[PDB]
Amino acid sequence: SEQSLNGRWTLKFFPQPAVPVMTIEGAEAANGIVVDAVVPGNVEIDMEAAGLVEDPMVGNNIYKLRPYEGYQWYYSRTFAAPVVTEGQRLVLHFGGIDTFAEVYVNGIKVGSADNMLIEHDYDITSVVKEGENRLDVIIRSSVMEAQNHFLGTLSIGNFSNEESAPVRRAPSTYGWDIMPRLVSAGLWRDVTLRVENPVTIVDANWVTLSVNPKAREASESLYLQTRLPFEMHDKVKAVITISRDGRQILRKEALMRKFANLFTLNLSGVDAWWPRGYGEPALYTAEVSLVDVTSGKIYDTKTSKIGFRTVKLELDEVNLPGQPGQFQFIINGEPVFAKGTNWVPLDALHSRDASHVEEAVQLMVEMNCNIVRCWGGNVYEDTHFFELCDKYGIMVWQDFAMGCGNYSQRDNFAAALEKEAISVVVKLRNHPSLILWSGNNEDDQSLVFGRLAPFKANPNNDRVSRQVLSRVIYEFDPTRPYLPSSPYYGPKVCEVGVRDEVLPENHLWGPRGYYKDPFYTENPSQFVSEIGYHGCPNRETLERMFSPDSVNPWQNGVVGMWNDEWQTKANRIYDDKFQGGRNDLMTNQVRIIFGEVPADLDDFIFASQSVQAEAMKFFVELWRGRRPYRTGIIWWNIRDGWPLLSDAISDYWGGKKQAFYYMQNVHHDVCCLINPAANGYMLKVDNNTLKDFEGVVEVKDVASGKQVFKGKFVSKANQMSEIATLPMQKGQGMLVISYRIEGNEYFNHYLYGEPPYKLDQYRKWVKKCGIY
Amino acid sequence: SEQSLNGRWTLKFFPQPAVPVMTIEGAEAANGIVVDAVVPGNVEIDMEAAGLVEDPMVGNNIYKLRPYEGYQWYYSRTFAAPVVTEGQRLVLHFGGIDTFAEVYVNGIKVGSADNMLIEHDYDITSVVKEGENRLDVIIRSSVMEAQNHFLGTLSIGNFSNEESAPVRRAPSTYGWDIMPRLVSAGLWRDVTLRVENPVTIVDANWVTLSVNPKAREASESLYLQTRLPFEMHDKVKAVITISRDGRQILRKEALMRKFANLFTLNLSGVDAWWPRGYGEPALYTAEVSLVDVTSGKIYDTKTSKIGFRTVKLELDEVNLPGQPGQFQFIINGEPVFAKGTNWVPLDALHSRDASHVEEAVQLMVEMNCNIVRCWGGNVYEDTHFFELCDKYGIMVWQDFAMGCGNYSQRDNFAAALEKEAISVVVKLRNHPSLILWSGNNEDDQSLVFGRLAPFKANPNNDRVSRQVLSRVIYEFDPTRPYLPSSPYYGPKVCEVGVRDEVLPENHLW
Repeated sequence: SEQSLNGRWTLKFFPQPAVPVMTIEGAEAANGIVVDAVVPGNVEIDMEAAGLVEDPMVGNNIYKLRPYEGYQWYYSRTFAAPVVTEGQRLVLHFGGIDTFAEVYVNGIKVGSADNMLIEHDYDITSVVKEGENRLDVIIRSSVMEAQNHFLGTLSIGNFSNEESAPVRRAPSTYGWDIMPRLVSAGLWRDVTLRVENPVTIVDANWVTLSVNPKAREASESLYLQTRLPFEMHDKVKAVITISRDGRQILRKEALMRKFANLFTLNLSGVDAWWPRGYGEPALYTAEVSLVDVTSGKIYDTKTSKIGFRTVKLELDEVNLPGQPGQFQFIINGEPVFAKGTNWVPLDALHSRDASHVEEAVQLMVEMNCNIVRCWGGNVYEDTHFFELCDKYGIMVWQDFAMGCGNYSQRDNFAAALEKEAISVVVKLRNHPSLILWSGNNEDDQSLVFGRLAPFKANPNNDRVSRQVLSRVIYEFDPTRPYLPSSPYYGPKVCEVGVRDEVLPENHLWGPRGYYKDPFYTENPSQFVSEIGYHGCPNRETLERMFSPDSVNPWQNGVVGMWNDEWQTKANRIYDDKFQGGRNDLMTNQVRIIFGEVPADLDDFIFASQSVQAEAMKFFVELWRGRRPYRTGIIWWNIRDGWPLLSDAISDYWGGKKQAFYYMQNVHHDVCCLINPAANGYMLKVDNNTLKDFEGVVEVKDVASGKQVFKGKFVSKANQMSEIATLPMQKGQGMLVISYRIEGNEYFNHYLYGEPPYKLDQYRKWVKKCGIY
Repeated sequence: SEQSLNGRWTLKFFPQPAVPVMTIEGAEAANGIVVDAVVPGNVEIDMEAAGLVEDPMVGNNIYKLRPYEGYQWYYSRTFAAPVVTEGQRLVLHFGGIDTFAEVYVNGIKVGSADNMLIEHDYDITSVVKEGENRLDVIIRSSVMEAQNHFLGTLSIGNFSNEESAPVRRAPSTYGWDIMPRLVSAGLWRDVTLRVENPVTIVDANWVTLSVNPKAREASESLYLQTRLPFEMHDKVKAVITISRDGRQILRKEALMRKFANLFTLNLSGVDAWWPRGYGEPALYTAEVSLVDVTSGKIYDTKTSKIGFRTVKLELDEVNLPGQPGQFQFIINGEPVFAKGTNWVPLDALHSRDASHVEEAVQLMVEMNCNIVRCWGGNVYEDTHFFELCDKYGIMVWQDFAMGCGNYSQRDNFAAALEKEAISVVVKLRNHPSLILWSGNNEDDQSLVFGRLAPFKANPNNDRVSRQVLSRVIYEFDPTRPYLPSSPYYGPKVCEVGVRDEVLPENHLW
């Protein structure tokens, strides 16, 4: 049925001439180097395996891949065609081509590719031959393709590279603060051969109309579209089976009289799908088969795991004085508080993304996040990531691949984007974890705040984010809410002016200074979808990613002066030399908190990690603590996609920073947290479950050992409760909160006082706490 | 670098058959009269110089040009191709073709023209040959081209001629109260040959973000787009120089790492640009060059005179009793009173417009006008007109070349109009005198007041004025206000009814 073309290919690369090569004769006549290639894979990996490129993850070797951005790649292989009977179709499927390519089978052009993100399918039934057949893909330079378009004023000067605007690729591949500039090329996803019967299932869409969690009942609809010859009309029946493990719940057989039908299923004894903490992620195996009525032949079969859930978004785009707006997620008729992480690319070389999926999903399970926001600068994740999210009950907020920039309003861009959006929506609409579609990341912020700020442009007139994607979602997925842009500058916002006070949801970056500044504590946004603080990686990562002489951050021993490699790893997209920049954020924060920047490397690492951990823990507690007004916090990020110095709490090679352990003790389902008050500190308990729990909480000072508070608490379901108010303690110190719920003991801590602190005293307090 | 094809051409004209001639063999086989022609020029001027047409400016001689509106015009010339090295491009540029034509170089078609108001550029690098080369342009009748379209009820009965609606020409050429009916045809603007290096500047947009007149400071942005071979990446630097007279004010050098960049310039000792009476029209010479880092070769250079000014329009759509509206121009943060004249075509034979520009602009200097409104029935003026307005501090209010009628809502017209609008906006966006873009002239007035008045049509549903044109300005020129129609019948006006009392701005005839 399916034959995989993955394995060993032949790769020939040559510099791209003035007129790009688009034929097999031109590719064969060009002068280039021939090396063995592995599919799926990137050309950089294949070049490294041939001893032509040094490891780009060490030092300044990333800048030595610049000359290869103007090369042309020619992949070739010989395959044996499967035996195809009369009426069957042979389909060549490429999971991903990067980016512009012309596919040729037996010397005949079967199609062309111009989108990196979506899948490509070609019908090669007529062109195949008996015996060996030859497949050849000629890839052009993506950087030089951007010069074929005229760019408007909106598309120049944004954070996203100008080369990214006219083409459809991942914006982060061109360079970002969090990711290196690795344009790359190649067949980064699987290539397979498929044989389809004349009767086949083009699409099956499972839609949950209603779910009654208490009665264990749900109503499901199946929209099935098939390819059906007329001679097979009324002679084919559709068998629909829903089962849990091996036990069967519902079986329905219906004769197929039309190519497209809608089947209504009323189920009983079915449990609803819940995110983490609010319930169990119940998944049921839904299978639809096309079976002949006379004989028993099965023409086609499609199987997937589905969950019964309803998602609604309460949106009021303006917080006016006295008129609070709203941004809250309603799952199964119950409001939920979202605590989770932004998901940035798992690797600069995207062909290695599939191997890192399980480890990163396990990281999010360990942190106990109930939501992930797929960043707009990343490619669309494959099916395995969404299957894991379904299994572990983590809701997914998906961004279309546009971010930090404005795009063309002309027809050619819209046609390409509509095709890509239709493909993605049909691909990813059956996963219960996916709850929201978002138009872009920070595109409205770029226009309102940026180089065109004084001209007061209106983001609501954007065609791309408000006419194309909205229409696609309206036609192909009406069951999910759609958000035009991540910082939503709606029509009502523009009437009263754009500012942080009128945004129910906003990204809080701004001045990355004392975490306890009024910019963060007094921000009125009910939902924050991007917030983070810089932190220095562990010593092992530093030694692995930096030359032996460059391990020490200081240049010539001068504190505060970064050497060339350290400056590169902050992320300089282009090889130019300057002092300061993004790296200065780490030293400024350390100086504000601990007074002085330590000269020793280990002490500097400890100080930076402690500052990041304290800032991140303080931010999550402030939002969870101030509920019911606050409705969610999606922080930045849980893992880095390249060895770099960044805001991630875990690095590329799995090393966990101190922020990971601190933030783990503030993501618990029932958490006792201390928040600042006008006089003293106030102890509170937050519940993100649907149940009631009771327990004993004790608070004592780490240094003196005096017990500040001790009592019993009762936590109501899905609410933040007030326990007691603690008297203000004198000077600087740590209070250790220890709570036992249902025979399990959990611990947390609070740092009281005012900066600057003493690093030795802070280390002593942390060691005496013993929780880290 | 540039070679001019202007001069003496050969013109053959013949009546257009039932099937219009579109090939060189058909044009040469037709029976016609051969006369010498001068480019730039109109066919009527060339015919007059041959003693075939009486002077149309005297008496009723204008009506004797009617039979020539159904003729076909074939212009021909032989040119010597410049020497072109490897990687260089040879570009054929026509400043204006009137109107529908098929251009053929050495017997090979290189393109087609269907817009009189915009420039046409063709790449003829491959088709040229050593020695003499032949250029031939075959022009078809503009009047008979209007019969290939089906007209809606909106496009019939308006003051503008029905033949003007489907095609893209100057509406006044078909007849107006102020202008004679003289359709004419020909190459009315310059024809030139350009040689471009592989590294060249496609566009340089100077934008003034802020200006502080008192501190003599301003912030300027340069959006540069270039053609850059990959082998030349990081080996080309952009040299930006801003100077007044010979004195240099700012010089910035930046390495070119991508084809499109945005450069931010913070200037001091720079004076703001003011209209007449409110100050001095200070102009500074802004030049950008692409220079190789290793050697000193200069691949390309663009030079222009720019002024530092900010323009805002305070607009309130409706004048209500007790709630007055607003229609005011704010220049450099100050409200200004605009007194000036509408600019109507300088000549019916548009190839003579360039000679009248200097004399006509001096009229507005003597009158001391501080604003000119370019009428919608006229062609778009050339660069020289706007340079004079910059020098003398006269603000320009430009109308898109549609007026006194309603146009098609279908896709074919929208695509043609969008192509024209982009070309015009990119051409004229760097002139400090240009302060406002207007959608049309009296198009809302024609629909509301006219043959379809009793049916109470809503002008706010017009596709051309409020969707196609506003989107082009939104993308290619966000620094200038846009007015959907010259008499603006906004959504608020239609709610309370369309009357002279509720219009903050109106035409009073």
